[PDB]
Amino acid sequence: VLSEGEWQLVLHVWAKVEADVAGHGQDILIRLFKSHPETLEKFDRFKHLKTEAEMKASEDLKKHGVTVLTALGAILKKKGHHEAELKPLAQSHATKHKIPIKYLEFISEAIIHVLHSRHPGDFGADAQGAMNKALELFRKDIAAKYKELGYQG
Ligand code: HEM
Repeated sequence: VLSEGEWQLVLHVWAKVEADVAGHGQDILIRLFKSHPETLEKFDRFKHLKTEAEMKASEDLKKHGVTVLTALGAILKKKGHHEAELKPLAQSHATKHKIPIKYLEFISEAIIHVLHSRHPGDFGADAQGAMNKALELFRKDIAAKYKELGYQG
């Protein structure tokens, strides 16, 4: 359970993201695909992209980055009271998209790295630890839903 002070750190940096949701979503997905190429393979939509320049030039990738970060922002702003938002995401990522929990750890790492690059003055160690906790909570709660459905592994 995050404290109120931890949530403030999380949402203070997240407010900086929402000034350029699409740029962040590109940096995060590109980092994810470059660092963990098995993740790109999960997107039939993106698996034709073979270079970082091709990734940066894809408008469809940029659109999807906004979809992802809009859904994560709505979850973070619930401060843990996010059951309604996770149900559907867990269900589609477990049963339709077939995304292992481990790849949610990978995209969490990408999110933290991009927030540190773009917002260092609002993403010192205290905020980095709080955002790590918030993403852990996200993963823990998605993982319990995966387990229910037979996908925790
Ligand atoms: C912060 C973590 C994530 C969030 C908030 C998120 C959110 C979403 C949302 C809102 C959608 C569209 C609605 C739906 O299908 O449920 C979607 C689609 C999808 N996601 Fe995620 N996602 C996350 C992580 C991942 C990861 C790590 C992968 C793959 C490694 C992935 C793979 C997919 C795929 C394959 C689709 C369908 C894309 C398409 O072909 O249109 N997601 N995601």
